[PDB]
Amino acid sequence: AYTKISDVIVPELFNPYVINTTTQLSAFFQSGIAATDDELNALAKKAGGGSTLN
Amino acid sequence: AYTKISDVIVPELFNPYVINTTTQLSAFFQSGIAATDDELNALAKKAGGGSTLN
Repeated sequence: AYTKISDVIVPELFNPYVINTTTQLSAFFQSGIAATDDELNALAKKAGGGSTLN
Repeated sequence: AYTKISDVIVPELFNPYVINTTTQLSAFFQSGIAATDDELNALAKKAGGGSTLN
């Protein structure tokens, strides 16, 4: 009697993925530890092959 | 009284002469090598010392 929606095939859909982000915002900065200083930039380049420094 | 490169102490022209003549004269040699690694130079010449690098 009716074309009766119970019959015609019904498609589905999809859409492109999106990137979720798990979040705990991490700062705790600036603080210890911060503040580049010199001899630490002496360890930056060699030396600093283990295990010594002061 | 004299030219006195030691008594008026010219640091040039002396210490290198000492070390070289030391190497030639005393032996051993060889046996034992001459001119080992310079990581030892890092051992005496700073930095990296402390108790003896490998």
